[PDB]
Amino acid sequence: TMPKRKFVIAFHASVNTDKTGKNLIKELPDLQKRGINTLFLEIGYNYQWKSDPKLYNKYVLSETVAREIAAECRRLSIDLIPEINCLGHQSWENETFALLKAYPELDETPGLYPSNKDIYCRSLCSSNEKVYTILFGLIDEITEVFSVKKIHVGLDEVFLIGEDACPLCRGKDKAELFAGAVNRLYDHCVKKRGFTMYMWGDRLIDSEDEDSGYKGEYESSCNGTYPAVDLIPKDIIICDWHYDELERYGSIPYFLNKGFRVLPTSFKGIKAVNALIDYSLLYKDNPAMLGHMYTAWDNFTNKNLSRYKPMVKTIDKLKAGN
Ligand code: NA
Ligand code: NA
Ligand SMILES: [Zn+2]
Ligand SMILES: [Zn+2]
Repeated sequence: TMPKRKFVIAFHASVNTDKTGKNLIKELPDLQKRGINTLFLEIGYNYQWKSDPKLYNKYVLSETVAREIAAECRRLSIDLIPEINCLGHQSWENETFALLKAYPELDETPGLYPSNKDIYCRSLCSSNEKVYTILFGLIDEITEVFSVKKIHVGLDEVFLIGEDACPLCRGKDKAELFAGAVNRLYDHCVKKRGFTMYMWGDRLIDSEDEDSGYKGEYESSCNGTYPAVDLIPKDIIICDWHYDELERYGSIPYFLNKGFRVLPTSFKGIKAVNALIDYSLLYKDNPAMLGHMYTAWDNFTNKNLSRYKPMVKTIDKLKAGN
């Protein structure tokens, strides 16, 4: 009653240095043997950029190691997708990342939140043309370094958008601002470059919807971007994170019924990971439910990723297919 198919069986890992890149390379054969066929590689700004040399840092991932990662993924038939957050997560704790350190004027809230106090993290201004000039150059560079035609543009961790402090965005509708950013990125990545574009679904969900929302452990933040879900192209692939153990994960049919392809993503805990996989397999006959993406909760080095117990104990459910 439906053609047999092979799921996306993905692992998310971050690389920010040559060392963490080499650690990952050592684990790739064992990941493939487990059944992983896809790697989402979070780079952010942690690459030795040539396109905008002001963002270069001598301690982050090199070109040489980056190309090695890509060559090992090609050899093993692992589909490699680099991830750069193109609007959110522009800082962490009291550290501001390379783009806003070099260009403070591209911040959505210039002059506010010293040391990022009272906010989770900073956002770029979604109306500033220079933001897109820089970002398109980084997307072009990182896809060429990894020799790929896929890109994950992030877009979670956007907590500041349409802020009173912003002279371009103040007063403006938050859903239109966010859809505008997505559509600018789509026009470059998909229309011009021909890539497949992925993003996180966080900002597309009504956090106050009892079925699809109430995800985070805190009712904090604003919930004004979600109507953008109806304003963006439906060939963008939505990675949909969960961390709880539930019998139903309502954001999955939410996105499927809005016409998107969805990649449910888990985190910590065998029981929670298994619960999300089992729920998603209720949709196994829907080709838009692409598979699963694992994340290794407390792993900052990439050592031993192929032995991550929630993956080891559940991946055979996905190797079985639909
Ligand atoms: Na990184
Ligand atoms: Na390459
Ligand atoms: Zn963040
Ligand atoms: Zn702005």
